Amino acid sequence: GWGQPHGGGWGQGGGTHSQWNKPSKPKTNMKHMAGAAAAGAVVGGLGGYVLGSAMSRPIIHF
Amino acid sequence: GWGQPHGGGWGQGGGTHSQWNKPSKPKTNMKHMAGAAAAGAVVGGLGGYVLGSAMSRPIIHF
Amino acid sequence: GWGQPHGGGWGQGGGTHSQWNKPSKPKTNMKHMAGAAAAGAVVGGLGGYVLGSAMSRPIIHF
Amino acid sequence: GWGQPHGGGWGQGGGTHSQWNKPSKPKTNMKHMAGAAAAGAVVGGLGGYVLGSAMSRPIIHF
Amino acid sequence: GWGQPHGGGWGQGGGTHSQWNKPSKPKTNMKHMAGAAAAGAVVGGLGGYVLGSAMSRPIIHF
Amino acid sequence: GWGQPHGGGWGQGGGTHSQWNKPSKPKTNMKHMAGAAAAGAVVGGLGGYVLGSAMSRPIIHF
Amino acid sequence: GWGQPHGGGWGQGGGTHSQWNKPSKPKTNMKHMAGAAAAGAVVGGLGGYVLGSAMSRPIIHF
Amino acid sequence: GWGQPHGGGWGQGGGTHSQWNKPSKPKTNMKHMAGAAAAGAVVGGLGGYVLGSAMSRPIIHF
Amino acid sequence: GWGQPHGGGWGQGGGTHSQWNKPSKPKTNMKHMAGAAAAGAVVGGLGGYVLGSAMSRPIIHF
Amino acid sequence: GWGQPHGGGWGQGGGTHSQWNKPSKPKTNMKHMAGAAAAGAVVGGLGGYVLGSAMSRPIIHF
Repeated sequence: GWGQPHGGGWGQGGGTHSQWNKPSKPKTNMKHMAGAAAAGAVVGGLGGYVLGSAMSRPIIHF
Repeated sequence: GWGQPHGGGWGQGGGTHSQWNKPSKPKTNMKHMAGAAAAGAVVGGLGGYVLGSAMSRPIIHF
Repeated sequence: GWGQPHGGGWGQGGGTHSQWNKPSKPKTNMKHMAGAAAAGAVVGGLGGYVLGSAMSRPIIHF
Repeated sequence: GWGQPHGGGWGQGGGTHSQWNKPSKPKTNMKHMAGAAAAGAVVGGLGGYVLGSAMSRPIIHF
Repeated sequence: GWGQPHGGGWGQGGGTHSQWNKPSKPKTNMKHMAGAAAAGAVVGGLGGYVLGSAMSRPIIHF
Repeated sequence: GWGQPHGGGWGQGGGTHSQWNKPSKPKTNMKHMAGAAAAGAVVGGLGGYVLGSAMSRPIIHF
Repeated sequence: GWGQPHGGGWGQGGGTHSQWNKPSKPKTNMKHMAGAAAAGAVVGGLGGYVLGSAMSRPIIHF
Repeated sequence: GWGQPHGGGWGQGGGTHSQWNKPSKPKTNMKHMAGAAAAGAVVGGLGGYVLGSAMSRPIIHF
Repeated sequence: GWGQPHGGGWGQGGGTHSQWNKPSKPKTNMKHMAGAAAAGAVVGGLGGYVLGSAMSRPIIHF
Repeated sequence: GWGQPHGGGWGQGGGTHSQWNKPSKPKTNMKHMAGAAAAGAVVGGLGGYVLGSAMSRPIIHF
């Protein structure tokens, strides 16, 4: 048996938090993958207080 | 048996939070994928207090 | 047996939260995918206090 | 057995929350997909206090 | 049996936190992958208070 | 017995609050007075978020 | 017994608060007074977030 | 017994707070006074986040 | 017994706080006074985060 | 018994705090006084983070 409980309220409760994000020409070319890929939290841009949870049992056959 | 309980209220309860996000020419070209891909939270733009959770058991056959 | 309960009210109850989001020419061209793809919360634009949860058991055959 | 109960009232009850979202020429063209894709919350524009939940058990055959 | 419970409230409750992120022309070309790849939290852009957790048992056959 | 248990946090919780005060030539005079005098909060200038409490049982014998 | 148990953390919690004060020639005269006088919080200037308390049992026997 | 247990941490928690004070020729006079006088917090200037407490049982015998 | 148990750590916790004070010719005269006088916190200048307390039981026998 | 147990570490915890003071010709006079006088914190200058306490039981026999 699996399981992943998460506890109570989070979040900013204090001072100052500033985030600037100015990339110029980011490129990400991907091709020809084969298998599965799990991930809890993927942040390719700008994130703050992002919680993610993933569960997977995939069966892939060729 | 699976399961992922999440607890009570999150969210800002404090000071200041500012987010600027100005990319110029981000490019992301992907092609020729094969298998499954789970994810809890995908944030490609701008996010704040983002909660995500995924559960999946896929079967893919060719 | 699966399950993913979520608890009570979240949301801003504090100070100041500002989000600017000005991409110039973001391009995302994807082609030739094959398999399933789960996701809890996908945010490609601007989000705040976004909760999402997905559940899937798909069977794909070729 | 499945099930994803959500609890009571959420929402802003505090200070200030401002969101500007001005992309210039975003392009997202996709083609040649094959299989299923679930998602709890998809926000491609501007969102705030968005709750989504999806359950799917599709069978796709070719 | 697996399992990964998490702690209670987290988040800024103190002083000042500033993050600038201005890459010039980051490129990431990946191709011809073979197998599974799990990850807890992938941050390719800008992140702050990002919590991720993934559990996966995939079976891939050729 | 007695007691005035003030409680709770208070203060500005968002919004705009402007206070102006330009009296020309205010005056006040009290020549002969005698006896007790107790006040909770007395404001002669601007004020603002002001809390005050007083508790007095004097004995005066002429 | 007696007692005024103030409590809680207070103060500005976000927003704008502007206070202006330009009295020209304010005056205040008191010539002959006699007896007790108790006050909780007295402000003749700006003030702002002000808290004050007082407890007094004088005995005077002119 | 007596006692005024002030408690809690207080102060500015984000936002803007501007205080101005430009009186030209304020005046004040008190010629003949006699008796007790107790105050919690007296502000003749700007003030700001000010806390004060006073406890007094004088016995005056003319 | 007596006692005023102040507690907690306090002070500025983020934000902007500007205080200005330009009185031109303030004055204050007191000629003849007699008797006790107790104060918690007296501010004749700027002030700022100011805390004060006072306990007194004088016995005066003109 | 007595006792005023101040506690906790305090001070500026992030943010901006500017204090200005340019009074032109302030004045103050006291000619004839007699009796007790107790104060917690008295400021005539800028002040700032100031804490003060006082305890006094004088006996004056004219």
